Amino acid sequence: PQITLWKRPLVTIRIGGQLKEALLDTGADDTVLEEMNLPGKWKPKMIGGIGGFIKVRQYDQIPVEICGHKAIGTVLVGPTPVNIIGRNLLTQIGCTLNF
Amino acid sequence: PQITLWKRPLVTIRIGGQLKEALLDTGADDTVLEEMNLPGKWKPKMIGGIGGFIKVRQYDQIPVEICGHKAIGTVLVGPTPVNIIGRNLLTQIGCTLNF
Repeated sequence: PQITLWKRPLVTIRIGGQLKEALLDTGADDTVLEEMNLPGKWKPKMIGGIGGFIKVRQYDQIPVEICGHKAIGTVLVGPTPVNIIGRNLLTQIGCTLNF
Repeated sequence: PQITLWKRPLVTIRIGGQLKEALLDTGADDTVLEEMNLPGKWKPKMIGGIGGFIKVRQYDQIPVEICGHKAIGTVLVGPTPVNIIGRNLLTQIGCTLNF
């Protein structure tokens, strides 16, 4: 798709049987999803932004379906209001910024 | 141009006759830049991110050049990890996400 930025670029993602709304975010290095219980082992990691750092859990090789595209990678889970798909997955589905 | 996301999408902007680098962030609604003295009256503003709430200085109708495309709009100045160009000025320059 071509997505315009008049409004926040919310997209449908699917992780497991979970269907979810997610922000496609070029400004984020990592993908951080709201609190969910994924399988596998997890490292704690600190990530930051406007305001500070929050502690999240890091899970690897988690498959996420972004608009008909399968991406699999590191997903961080922690107390974010909004699901964030960052550059680690966006490169996987071929996403690009153009102007 | 078409910008790929293997690397952070860092760009050179020109604001107040000064060249700065800035992240193109589809995840942000607003443009917020490191502490700098711009001319204008400014209103105190409060915003929030992955970490939370903060105080910024808001400036209206600031001209910004982003890779030689010019935009004119609001710029918030405050303690951000990295200068970011948000959707308020990425729409002005006709930026899109594509995959």
